[PDB]
Amino acid sequence: SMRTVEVTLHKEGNTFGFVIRGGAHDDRSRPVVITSVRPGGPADREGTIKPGDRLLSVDGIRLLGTTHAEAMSILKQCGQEAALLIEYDVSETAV
Repeated sequence: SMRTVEVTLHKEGNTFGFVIRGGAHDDRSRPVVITSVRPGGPADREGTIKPGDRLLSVDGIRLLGTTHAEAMSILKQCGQEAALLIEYDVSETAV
């Protein structure tokens, strides 16, 4: 079911290795969604994020109401180790 997952990534060359679309606008505004993951990059190597995942927050900064440019700047300016909260249909089982 739709659940939020925390992914910690370590930037390289000040990049996470993924592409985002979306963001807020005076006219109501679309969620921030990951559109591509770069092979060999930090996101690829951590392995969780996939195209179509929603990006909810970056270090506890919620990307509700942030413009595309603000979301990009948030991603650019956060520490090398960053906690990203994403949302997708998660399969989870106690074993």
